[PDB]
Amino acid sequence: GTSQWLRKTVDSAAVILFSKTTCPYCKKVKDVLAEAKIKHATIELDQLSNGSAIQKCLASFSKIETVPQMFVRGKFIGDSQTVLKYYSNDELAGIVNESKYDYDLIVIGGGSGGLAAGKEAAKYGAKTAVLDYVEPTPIGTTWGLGGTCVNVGCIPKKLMHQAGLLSHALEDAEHFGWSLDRSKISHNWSTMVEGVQSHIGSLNWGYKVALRDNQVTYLNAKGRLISPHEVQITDKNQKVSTITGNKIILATGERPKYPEIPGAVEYGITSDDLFSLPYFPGKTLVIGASYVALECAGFLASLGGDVTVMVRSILLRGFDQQMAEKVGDYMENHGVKFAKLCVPDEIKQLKVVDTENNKPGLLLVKGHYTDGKKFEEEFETVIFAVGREPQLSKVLCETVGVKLDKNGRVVCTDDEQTTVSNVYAIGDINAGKPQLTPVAIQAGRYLARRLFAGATELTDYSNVATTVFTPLEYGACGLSEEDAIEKYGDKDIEVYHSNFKPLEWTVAHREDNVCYMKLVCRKSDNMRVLGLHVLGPNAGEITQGYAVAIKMGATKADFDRTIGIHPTCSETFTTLHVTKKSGVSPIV
Amino acid sequence: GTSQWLRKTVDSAAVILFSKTTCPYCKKVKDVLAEAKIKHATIELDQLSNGSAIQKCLASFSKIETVPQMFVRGKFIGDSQTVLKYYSNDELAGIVNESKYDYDLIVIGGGSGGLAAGKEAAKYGAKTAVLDYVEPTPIGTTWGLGGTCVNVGCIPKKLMHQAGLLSHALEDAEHFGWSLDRSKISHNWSTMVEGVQSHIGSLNWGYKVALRDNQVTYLNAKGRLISPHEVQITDKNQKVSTITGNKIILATGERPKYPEIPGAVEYGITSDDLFSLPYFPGKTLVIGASYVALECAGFLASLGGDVTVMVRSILLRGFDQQMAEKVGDYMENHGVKFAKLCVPDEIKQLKVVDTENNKPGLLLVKGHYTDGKKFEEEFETVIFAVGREPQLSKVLCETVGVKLDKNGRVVCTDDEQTTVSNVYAIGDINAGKPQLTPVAIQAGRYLARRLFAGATELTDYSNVATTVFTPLEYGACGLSEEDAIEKYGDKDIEVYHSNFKPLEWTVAHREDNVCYMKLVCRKSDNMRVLGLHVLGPNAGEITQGYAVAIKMGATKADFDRTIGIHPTCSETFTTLHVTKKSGVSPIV
Ligand SMILES: Cc1cc2nc3c(=O)[nH]c(=O)nc-3n(C[C@H](O)[C@H](O)[C@H](O)COP(=O)(O)OP(=O)(O)OC[C@H]3O[C@@H](n4cnc5c(N)ncnc54)[C@H](O)[C@@H]3O)c2cc1C
Ligand SMILES: Cc1cc2nc3c(=O)[nH]c(=O)nc-3n(C[C@H](O)[C@H](O)[C@H](O)COP(=O)(O)OP(=O)(O)OC[C@H]3O[C@@H](n4cnc5c(N)ncnc54)[C@H](O)[C@@H]3O)c2cc1C
Ligand SMILES: Oc1ccc(CNCc2cccs2)cc1
Repeated sequence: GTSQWLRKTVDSAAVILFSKTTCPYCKKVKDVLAEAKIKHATIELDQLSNGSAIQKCLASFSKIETVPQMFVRGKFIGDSQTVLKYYSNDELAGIVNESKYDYDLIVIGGGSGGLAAGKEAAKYGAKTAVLDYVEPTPIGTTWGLGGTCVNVGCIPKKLMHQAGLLSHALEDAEHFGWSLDRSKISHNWSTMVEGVQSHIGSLNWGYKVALRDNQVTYLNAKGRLISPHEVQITDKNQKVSTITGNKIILATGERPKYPEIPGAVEYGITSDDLFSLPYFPGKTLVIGASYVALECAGFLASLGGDVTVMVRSILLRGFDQQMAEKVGDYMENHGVKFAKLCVPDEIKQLKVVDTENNKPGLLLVKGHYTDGKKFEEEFETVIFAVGREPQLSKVLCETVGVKLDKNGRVVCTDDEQTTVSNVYAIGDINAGKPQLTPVAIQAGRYLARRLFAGATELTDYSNVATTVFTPLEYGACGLSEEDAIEKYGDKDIEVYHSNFKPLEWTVAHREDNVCYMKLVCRKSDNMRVLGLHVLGPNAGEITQGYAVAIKMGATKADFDRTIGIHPTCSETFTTLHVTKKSGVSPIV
Repeated sequence: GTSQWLRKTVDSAAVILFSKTTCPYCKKVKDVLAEAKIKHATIELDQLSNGSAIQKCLASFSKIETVPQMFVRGKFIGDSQTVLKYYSNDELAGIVNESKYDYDLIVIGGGSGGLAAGKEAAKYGAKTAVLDYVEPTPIGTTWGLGGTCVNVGCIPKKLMHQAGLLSHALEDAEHFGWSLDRSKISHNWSTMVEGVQSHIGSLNWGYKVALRDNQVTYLNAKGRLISPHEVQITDKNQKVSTITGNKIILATGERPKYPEIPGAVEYGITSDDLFSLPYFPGKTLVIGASYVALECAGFLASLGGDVTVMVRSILLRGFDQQMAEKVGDYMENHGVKFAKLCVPDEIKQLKVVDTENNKPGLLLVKGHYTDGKKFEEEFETVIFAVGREPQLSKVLCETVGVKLDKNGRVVCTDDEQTTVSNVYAIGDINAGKPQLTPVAIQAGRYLARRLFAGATELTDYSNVATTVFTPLEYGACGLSEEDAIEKYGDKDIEVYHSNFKPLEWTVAHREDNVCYMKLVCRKSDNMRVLGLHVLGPNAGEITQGYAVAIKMGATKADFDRTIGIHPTCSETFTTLHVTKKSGVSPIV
C-alpha cells in the first residue's frame, strides 16, 4: 500500500519536509530552512489525496503523527521545536550536510539528459556532481559543455538547415516584388560557422552558470564507475582520484562509427567535425543514409556545394518508406546526387588538408555497386554517417555488474533502473528507447523527482513525434504505414492521404504536388489514428500539436469535427477524405 | 425516432437508393443508374446500426420491406424490376427529372460557404443553381467567382503578408553568410499585385470549371428571395426573371462598413480595393483596430510604406487583451505609427488620383483624441477598416418570414434552418457564429449531406482556432484569459506561460523575449485547457494541431506527458511550468 511509497521516499530524499499548507508551525520551519540557505523537498499532505494514511506511517519513523516532520537522508530530525533548537545552537548545518558519501547524486555525462537530471535534483536538496569530458575526434575536434545536441547535433545542423532555406527566400523574392539580383549572390561558409559557433559558445557558458547557481559541482573530468557507489575521475592534467555518491546516473550518449575500410579514420570526417570545420567542404561525398546523412547533404547542396550521397540500400531505414522515398526524390530533383546501391572500399589521399590557406585536401574514393561494377571518383571531403554507438567500456567497469544488451546499451526497467539497484541510465544509452533530446530531458527530469522528491510519474516513451529536417522537412508521429499493416492486417487498415501546396508557393511558381500528408487508421477501433505523416515546410511546427491529440487516442472523427485554420498547410489534416483503397488520385 | 428520420430523408432527397452492400439486385440498379449518368445518394442498410427497423419503416412509403428501393423527391419509384423496366422502355430519364420546382437547391451567394454547399449537393443528384454577383465598390472595383476570402480576403492578404516577411529573410541573410547588400534592394508594388491577381484569376477559373463538371448551374446574377420557393434574379443586362427551388441556402456574406463622416466614401478606400490597387498606397492612414486593419498596416510597413493606424479605443476587441497589446507593441517597435484614442472627423481632397502617371492622390484628415485635442495630418491613402455588415435588405423581402437579429444577421437553429422551414443560412450571415472560411465551408458541406443524403451530423462551432497574420503572428484556440476568469472566477483559473526565442532568431540577432505563449486552465476540472495562446512565427501552423486535442478535452497533464519535437517553437507548450500566480518571471 501507501507504506512502501513512504519508505522509498524517506530513504532516498536528501532533505524532505512533510508539511501542511494551513500550518503556521510548518511555515516557521520553511522560513528557517530558507534563511539558512537549505534547499529541500516538501510534501504537502493536505493536498495529496490520502495524506491521512501517510501521516500514520510517518509515525513508524518518527513515533509522532503531527506535522511538520523533517527528514535528512532517511533519518528523522525533529518537529518544529527540535529543528528550531538545532538552529539557534548552530547544529543545523552539520546535520543536513551529514552523509555517508561525498554526493547524493553523481551524473556521468553533461549532455541533454545529464544536465537536466542534475539541475532538477539540486532543486530538492541533493548534493550533486555532474561530470563531462569530450574525447576528441581523430583529427582532434573538441567542444564545450552541453552534449551532442548543443555542440555537434540538433542546434548547429538546424541553424545550417536554416541558412540553406534562406536561399529559397532569395529565389522567391523576385516573384513577390523584390528587385534583388539573385545571380550575383554567394554564400560564405566561414562567416556562417562563426555565427553558429558563437551561439554555441553562449550555450556552453549558459550551462556552466546554471550549474553554479544551482549549487551543482561541475567537474570537467572523465568518469568511470569502478563500484556501485565509487566513480573514478581523471583530470585534464592526468590526475586520478575517487569520489563517492549515493545515486549514480549514467548519461554518456554515443559517438559516430567508422566503417572498417582503409583510409576512413585517417582521411574522412564525421558530423562531430562538420559543424566547426574552418574551410568549406567543397565537392563532398556523404556516405550513409540516416537522417544525419540526408540532413547534412541537404544543406551543403543548398549552400551551393557539389554533393553526392552513397546509399548501401534504402533511405531512412525504420521510417515510413513511402515517405522516405518522397523525401529522397525531392532532394534528387533539387541538386543532391545519389550513388544508389553502392558501398565504399577505401579512401586514398591525393592532397593533404592545407591549414595555412584554409583549403580542404583531395581524396580518391574507390567503391563498388551490387552488380559488381566499380565506383571511382575524387572528392575534396568525405563525411561518414554510418550510425552512432556507445562506448561503455570506457565508462563502466565490468565487475560492477551493469547488464548491457547486445549492441552495448544499458538494460533498464521502466523507471530507468539498471541491474545494480542504485544506478540508473537515461538518454541514448538506455536500450530500446527513442534516441532524441526531448526524451533524454524528460527522462532525466522525471527520474530526479522520483529519487529526491517522492514523485511517481514515469516517462512515457510511446508515440514520441519526430521531424527529419531535410530540404523538404518530414514530420511523423506514430506508426509507419508498413508497420501498421504488418501489425493488424491489411483489411483492418484505412489510410487517408492528400497532396497539398503551401499558399506561399503559388506566386513563387513552385511544385503543385510534392508536399504530401497521410493518416494511417485502424478500422476495427473507431478509425483510430495509428500514425500521422507530413512532408512540407515547417513540418515540426505542424506535427507537434497533433502529438497531444494522438497521445489522447484521436480518431478520424476527432480530426473531422475540428475546424481548420486558413490559410495554413496544417489545416489540410482536418478535411482528408481520399482513401488509398479507393484508388482516387491524391493530387491538387 | 427512427421513423421520423426516414421520413425527413425520403422527403427532401432528390434521388435516393436504399440498398445493401451484399445484395446483387442492388448492384444491378446501381449499374443502370451509373450508366444513365443518374447521380444519387445511397444508403447501405447493412452498414447502419438500425438497418432492421429502417427496412421495416420503409414499407410505410413503398408497401414493401425489401431492398433495393429507389425514390425521387419523396415518391417511391420501384424495386429492381420496375426500375429496369423504366430504363428498358426509355421512361427512367423522365421520371428522375420530375420536379415541382426548377431546382432542388438554389444557393444565393457564390463564396466560401455557397460554393461548398452547391458542389456537395450536386454529388447526390440535386439539381443545383448557385447565384453570385459582386456589387462594385464606390470607386468601381469588382472581381470574379469565389467570395470575399478568395478575391479580397484570406488569399491576397496572406500573399501580401508573405511578401512582407520576405524582407526579414533579406535582413537575416547576411548573418547566416549570404553576401547581398540589404540597402540596394527595393520593392515594386505593382509587380507583387500582378502575381497575386494572377493566382486569384486561376481561382476564379477553377471554380467555374468545378461547377461545370458537377453539372451545377452558375448564374452571374443578383438574387432576391420574394417567396419561400421563388428567387428573383436580375441580369448583367438588367433582365429580370423568376426561378424556383425546393430548398434555399442564403450565403451572401458581408461588405466593409464606412464611417458617416464627410469625404469617407468619396476619397477613402477599403480592403475591397486594396488588393488590386494599380498604384502603391504611399503614405497611408488605416482607420480601425480589427485584424483586417492590423494585418494590412503590417504588410504595408514591411514593404517600405509610411503607415499610421488610428485607434478609437483598444486593439482586437474580443481577443485576449494581453495578447493584443503584445501584438501592437511589436508592430510599433518595427515601424508602424499609432494614433491612440483617436477618431476621424472628415477627409478633404488635396489631389485627385493620377491615373495617367499611376500615382495616388493626396488627402487631409481631421480628427480628435478622446480628451478633445485635435488631429490633423496629410496622407496619400486612407483605408477604412471599421467593421463589416450584411445587406439582407437587398436579398430578403420582408413578407417572406425570415427572422433577423438586431445586427441584420439571420437567426438559425443548430442545423442552420431559418424561421421558414425550407430556407437555410450559412457562413458570415448566420447570427452568432465565428465568421471564418473553414467554418462556412464545413457548414455548407455538412448541411448538403443532411438535405440530400440522409446525414445527421451537425457542424460544431465551439472552440474554433484562429490566427491573426500580423508581422508577428498570433494563434488562439478557446477562451481569452479574461473571459475564462469572468466565467469561473479567478481562484479557479491557473495560467501557465513562458517567453521563447526561435532558434532561427539566434544568429539573426532578433529579440530574446518577445515571443510568448500561455495555457489558461481550470483547476476544478482536472486542469482542463480552456484557452491556448501563442505569439510568434508560423503561429497558425503551431496552433492547428492543438485544436484537435482541445476538442477532445485536453488537460495540462496531457501536455506534460507528450514529448516535444526539437528544435521547434511549438515544443515549448510541452514543458510549461511557470504560473501567473507564482509571480515568477516568464523570460528565458
Ligand atoms: C547530427 C545530429 C543531429 C541530431 N539532431 C537531433 C534533432 O534535431 N532532434 C533531436 O531530438 N535529437 C537530435 N539528435 C540526437 C540528440 O543529439 C541526442 O538524442 C541527445 O544529444 C542525447 O543526449 P544524451 O544526454 O543521452 O547524451 P549526449 O548529449 O551525447 O551527452 C553525453 C555527454 O557525456 C559525455 N561523456 C561521455 N563519456 C563520458 C565520461 N566517461 N565521463 C564524462 N563525460 C562523458 C559526452 O562527451 C557528452 O558530452 C541529433 C544527433 C546528431 C548526431
Ligand atoms: C480582409 C479579410 C481577410 C480575411 N482573412 C481571413 C482569414 O485569413 N481566414 C478566415 O478564415 N477568414 C478570413 N476572412 C473572413 C472570410 O472572408 C469570410 O469568413 C468568408 O468569406 C465567409 O464566407 P461566406 O460564404 O459567408 O461569404 P462570402 O465569401 O463573402 O461570399 C458571399 C458571396 O455572395 C455574393 N452575393 C452577395 N449578395 C448577393 C446577392 N444578392 N445575390 C448573389 N450573390 C450575392 C457576394 O458578392 C459574395 O461573392 C477575411 C475577411 C476579410 C474581409
Ligand atoms: O507556411 C509556410 C509555407 C511555405 C513557406 C515558404 N516555402 C519555403 C520552402 C521552399 C522550398 C522548401 S521550403 C513558408 C511558410
